[PDB]
Amino acid sequence: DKATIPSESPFAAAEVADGAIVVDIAKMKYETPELHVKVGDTVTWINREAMPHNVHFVAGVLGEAALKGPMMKKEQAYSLTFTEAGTYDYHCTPHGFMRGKVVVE
Ligand SMILES: [Cu+2]
Ligand code: NA
Ligand code: NA
Repeated sequence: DKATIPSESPFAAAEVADGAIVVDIAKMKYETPELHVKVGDTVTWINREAMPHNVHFVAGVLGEAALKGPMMKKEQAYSLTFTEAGTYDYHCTPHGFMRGKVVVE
């Protein structure tokens, strides 16, 4: 696999340390749609609105299987640690027009 999952379930935004790497989700967009990190970094999505969203990497991207994150309600967070260099696309399962990508170097 190319990523591990710190928490299978969504968790409180407030637990995210200031300075952590964060992709915000507001107004039906991933607010940082092309994110550059380094191998080993933890990326955290935080949902800033009431419409639930997730991040969804299709089969083959982060591993054999799809990685379909849990739906996040308002002020909930979800994280993935990227363990291998490359570029990984993802979208929001119910909102397929919402697309982003992580570039791991
Ligand atoms: Cu969504
Ligand atoms: Na995947
Ligand atoms: Na997580």
